Amino acid sequence: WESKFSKEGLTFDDVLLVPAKSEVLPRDVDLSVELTKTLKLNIPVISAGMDTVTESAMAIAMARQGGLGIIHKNMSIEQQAEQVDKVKRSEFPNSSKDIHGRLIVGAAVGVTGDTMTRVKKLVEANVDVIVIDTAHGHSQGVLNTVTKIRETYPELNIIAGNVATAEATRALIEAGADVVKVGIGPGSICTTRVVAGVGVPQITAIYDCATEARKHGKTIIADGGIKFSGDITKALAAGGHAVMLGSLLAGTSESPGETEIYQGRRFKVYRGMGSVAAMEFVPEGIEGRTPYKGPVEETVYQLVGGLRSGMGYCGSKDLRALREEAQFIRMTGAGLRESHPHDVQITKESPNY
Amino acid sequence: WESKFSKEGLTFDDVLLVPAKSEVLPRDVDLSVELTKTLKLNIPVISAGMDTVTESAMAIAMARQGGLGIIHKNMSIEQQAEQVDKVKRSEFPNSSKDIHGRLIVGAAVGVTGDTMTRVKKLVEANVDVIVIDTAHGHSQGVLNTVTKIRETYPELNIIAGNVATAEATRALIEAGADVVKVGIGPGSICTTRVVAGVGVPQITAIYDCATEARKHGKTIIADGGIKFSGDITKALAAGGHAVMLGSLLAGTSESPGETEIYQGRRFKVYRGMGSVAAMEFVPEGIEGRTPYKGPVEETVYQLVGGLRSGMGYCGSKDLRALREEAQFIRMTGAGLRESHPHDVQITKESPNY
Amino acid sequence: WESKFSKEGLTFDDVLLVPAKSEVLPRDVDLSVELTKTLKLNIPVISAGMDTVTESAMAIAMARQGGLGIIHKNMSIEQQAEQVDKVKRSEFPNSSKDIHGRLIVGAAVGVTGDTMTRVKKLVEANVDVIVIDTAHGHSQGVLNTVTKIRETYPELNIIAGNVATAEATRALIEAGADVVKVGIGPGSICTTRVVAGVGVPQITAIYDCATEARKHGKTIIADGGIKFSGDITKALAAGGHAVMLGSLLAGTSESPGETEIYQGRRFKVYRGMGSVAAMEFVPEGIEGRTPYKGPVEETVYQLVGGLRSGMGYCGSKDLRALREEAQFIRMTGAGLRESHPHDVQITKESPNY
Amino acid sequence: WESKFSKEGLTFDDVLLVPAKSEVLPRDVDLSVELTKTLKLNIPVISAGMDTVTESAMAIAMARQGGLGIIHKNMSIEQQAEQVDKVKRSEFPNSSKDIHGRLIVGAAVGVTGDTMTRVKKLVEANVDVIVIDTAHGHSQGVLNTVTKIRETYPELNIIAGNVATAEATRALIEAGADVVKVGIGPGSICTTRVVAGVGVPQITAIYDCATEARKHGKTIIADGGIKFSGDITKALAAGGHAVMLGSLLAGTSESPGETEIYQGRRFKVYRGMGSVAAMEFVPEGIEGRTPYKGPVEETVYQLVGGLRSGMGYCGSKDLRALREEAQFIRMTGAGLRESHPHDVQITKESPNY
Repeated sequence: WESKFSKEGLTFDDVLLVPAKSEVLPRDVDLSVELTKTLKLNIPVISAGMDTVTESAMAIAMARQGGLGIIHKNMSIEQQAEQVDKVKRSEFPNSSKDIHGRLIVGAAVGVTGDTMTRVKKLVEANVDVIVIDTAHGHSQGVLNTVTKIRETYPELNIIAGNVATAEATRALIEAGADVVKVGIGPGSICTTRVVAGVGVPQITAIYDCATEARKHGKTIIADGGIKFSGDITKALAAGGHAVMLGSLLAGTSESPGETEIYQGRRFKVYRGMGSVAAMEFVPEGIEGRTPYKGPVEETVYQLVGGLRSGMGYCGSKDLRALREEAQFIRMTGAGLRESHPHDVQITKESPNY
Repeated sequence: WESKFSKEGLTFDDVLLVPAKSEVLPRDVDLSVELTKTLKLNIPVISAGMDTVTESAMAIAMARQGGLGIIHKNMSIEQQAEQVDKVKRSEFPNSSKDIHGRLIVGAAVGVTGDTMTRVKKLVEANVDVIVIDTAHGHSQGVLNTVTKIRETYPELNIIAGNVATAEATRALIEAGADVVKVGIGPGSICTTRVVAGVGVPQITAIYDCATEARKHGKTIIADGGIKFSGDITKALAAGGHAVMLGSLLAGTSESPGETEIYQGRRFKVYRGMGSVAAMEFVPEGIEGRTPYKGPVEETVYQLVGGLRSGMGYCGSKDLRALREEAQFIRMTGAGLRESHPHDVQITKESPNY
Repeated sequence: WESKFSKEGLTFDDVLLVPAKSEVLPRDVDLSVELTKTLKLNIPVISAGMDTVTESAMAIAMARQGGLGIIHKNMSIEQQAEQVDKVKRSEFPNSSKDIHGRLIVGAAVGVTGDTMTRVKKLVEANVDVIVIDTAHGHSQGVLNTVTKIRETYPELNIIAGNVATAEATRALIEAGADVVKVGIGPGSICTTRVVAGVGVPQITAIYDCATEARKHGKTIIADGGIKFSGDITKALAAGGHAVMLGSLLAGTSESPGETEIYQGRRFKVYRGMGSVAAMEFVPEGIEGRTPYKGPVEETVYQLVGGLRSGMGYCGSKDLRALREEAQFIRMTGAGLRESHPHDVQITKESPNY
Repeated sequence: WESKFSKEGLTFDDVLLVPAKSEVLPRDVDLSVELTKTLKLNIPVISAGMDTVTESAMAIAMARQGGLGIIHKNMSIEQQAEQVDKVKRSEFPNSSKDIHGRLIVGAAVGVTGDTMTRVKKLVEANVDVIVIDTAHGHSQGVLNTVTKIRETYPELNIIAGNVATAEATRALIEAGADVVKVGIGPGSICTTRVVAGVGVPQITAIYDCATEARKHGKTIIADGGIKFSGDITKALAAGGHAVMLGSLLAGTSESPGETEIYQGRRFKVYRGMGSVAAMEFVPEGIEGRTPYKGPVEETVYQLVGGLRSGMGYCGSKDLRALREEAQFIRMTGAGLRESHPHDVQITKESPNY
């Protein structure tokens, strides 16, 4: 009862990274990360397991750039296994590949009667990682599913989430998860925080969960709330090993969403998997759209470029240095307004702003 | 003189609930609450004693859903007794009923020369609870009226308010109140905070008053400031036993307000009982309108659904667990902006957002 | 060097007054205040010494209501003496009058070669109080003028300002001031804070200066930043004995400003005495207008009504109880947004909001 | 890992300067500053080394007013040497001049293969100061260039930057810099903070770097984020010896930018040297424009006037008193809203607001 209000949470717009001594240019920093010893990325960027972000074209484009795509689960078992199989069979100097030289891929599952059959067919399609993808990962049903998957497939890479506390992170890892996916409500189209009243500001969520994961030698995926390339530097410096992106990739050519025309501008639909449209209720997502942006490679190049620039300012030669050594400073809303362009009429913006 | 500035107050938008381990699904949590041992709700939701929110149709619809309606006092004694009598005589598996199987109902009274005659006629109409409904419950006139009612009717359920401090809560309970109604200025159409300069941010008000009420074994109604279903989770986790709603129910079919057409959209009027229109001055309310929303059952279903979702995230199997165990985290305005949808063009919203 | 950033300042919108036990109704509270033993108000409200707020009509209307008008100094010595003489000769149960039954009045002077001649003619016109009215009261020139006036006129009431610190308050009182006028930059049309970079948030300014003034048995006028009736409750609870108003009275019939028509609405001009227009530079005011509001009595009645309501909520039977006993609570921007009307379409406002 | 979030940063809009006892009128304060013993300004204002702010006309106008212009480096070595030579040969009672009675001037260089040849030609053109002008001054490449310049030219004035920490300030001074230029991301058209995630709110940056520079007997230039004359008082009171301005001077006659017409108003272009347009990428600037403002002397006169007014309020007889003695108070967003004009319709603004 007395402790009810002591905790304080920060998100991306509350903080800046403090520059430090640099000896490594942005172009020479190392962006590789091992989520597990058999799940290695050359850039710390994952496309979300959402029906408006990732099917095989997005998963192929992401692995060719050294990242990872998660095939969404809003499709039949047989359809999802075929999508994984198309990525595995695809035929890019930064490409992330398995021991057989095939592009890496992941696939989402839920906690339903079907889960173990879905996992079996995805493993037979040589998926590199399963994502146990739920609204509330800190739940007995989720812990039971992690355990049953880990028992059936002792070497299978498992990402489980979503969570936002040290205690939940601990519980998923004790059940057998390799990677904990962090974020409760920060998503661009998510309304969890408003309709349920629940969540943790994302920089605090990442930091608290990464602090726990490090005790177990496991890794974090920072899922949600990222709006700019600098938010990637921030998410990783807070402890994340890799980021997961939805809205920043939903407008790209390889995303599966419907196109919409409005005021002569092309958009693609972007919607929550908690929206009335995706689950088909008391919804925890809404439906929106984001401008058409062209090939995902051009968006990734700008996002990775901002990350490399941030690492050069922090003097981080690699992502371990960024996670372990980078320092934040807290800012007010006046700090935030100074950090964006201000007091000038803007005519032309940039790919990255 | 020195203590003048130390206290700090929080409201709904300052805080989020921290998720915890869940073993009970949203659909299986228990939403029942005893405001007194003879005043039991199956959902913790009360319609306000306002002439734009509650007469008998609203009171009937609320009790059929397991909640409670307070008949407003802007009508004759004989009119208010007839309204109570229509609810009692009304003829819904979650319905909240008295020992004779009749829907529960409440009725508001003020502190005037008439009060004891109004109370007598409402008791003869078998009202389940009286609400002593005043702007400043921490006043000698209010304490004297609580005492005279409690002396005349030793078993009558009494709600008294409004207050926002432990000391006021203590005083109303010492006079004989069963339930303390909390809120000074958070109402959608209230201007108390601006025209008088007075109030307490509502989450702090609820917490401080619930901390005192628990010492006396009494209950709190969180009255005002609720805009979304998640604010209900927050109000109850702060210590409230039940919420009281005005603006969220004023647009519903069963509300008594006038309809208004504007830009081809139907609204209903919503006004303070401190507005120049309702009292008929130096007013402490203004007049407004809110969109027509259809049957109150559909609004209650979405509000209760968000509460159940929040309880599943908090791992609360019932409202006692939510009040006693749920933890908050404080957020900045940047936290709040992350918690709402952001950085996407919204086309379609949801019943609950 | 190390102390440069420790101090924190609050203004009106940072705080609310905490309700307390009331035994005295708003209508029965006492609003009288002695600024000095020979300068007594029946309501704690002073019209500003500005060429868009106070000449004799405003000074007469204010004293008839129990307040005070300060005749501005943007006119000849002989003109200002005649204005004082018209108020003194004017011929209202709350009227504030001198020992000869004549309405009280004040008049502004600056620190120039002319000051002592201006003061002589105002005293010969039986002015009740001189206001030494400067941008920076904590200046050697101002202290020398206070001393020369106090030496020449041992019984003359002297208001001196403006200041915002305990040290400045101490210095003006040591020179011979009876009343210290507090406010550096909070004025509606003031730009001191932006063009000079200087100021103190007004609730902190009032509190710090009142804390010092009490040590000397002297009084404070809270000058500037008041937008609503509740800000008057706040200013006095922070330590002010009386408030000084500019923009809230500039639209009233008795103000001297020019009228302007815009979008079929009548306005009156309101401008700083630090604006290029009033001084005739590097200006510290701009020029604006405020809607025509009718007779000053109707505005004062609403402002005083909000003050009385706040005092009833605080349980303050008189202004000494409000200054000495009332407690504040700090709120965020979310607190402020809850305190105003919110989440309803407003059709009709009130005289006081 | 544990220290990641403790630091807090402030910028201009977070703070106000506390008025103090004044004996020196604004018109009589001393505005001179020695950046080095051979680099003396009569006003503490420097025009930025940007291709939309400073070539020879701006450098001449700034030195005639007692300030300094930095010739930008987006031009050939031979072009930049000619610009310096035009200022040196130019033929104003506050003019800042070298020992030979010639207007002072500076010139920017980068860290490239060409740098030492550029510096040689600028020194042969009798430049008064070199600015080693980089995005991240806390970098080995920058430290090596400072050392090579200082070794080749033992008496040459060197400004080096940009930085935002004590450690970076220390490193540049140990390499041989005389003056450290402070600012990482506060620029009107800068996007460093958003695309890289990095920076320090500018008042904190100035204070931390000035605290270190004082230990070495060196000076700070506060570069970026200044929007109003009062922000100059603030920057210098935080520890800066002089300010550097870009957007506030880009609209003036002497700036080199292109003119643009929009809605019958004349503008000049203002763009980052990190924008795609200026470097010719992953850009850290965007492109904008600012209204045409007339001769730079009229803008400087208003900026210097606001500084003098702030110094009179602080009781600072000279800039050393302002840097060493002036105190700040922290304000909320409500403080900031009170500090600007508010609650009045503005018709006419002022040159300085």
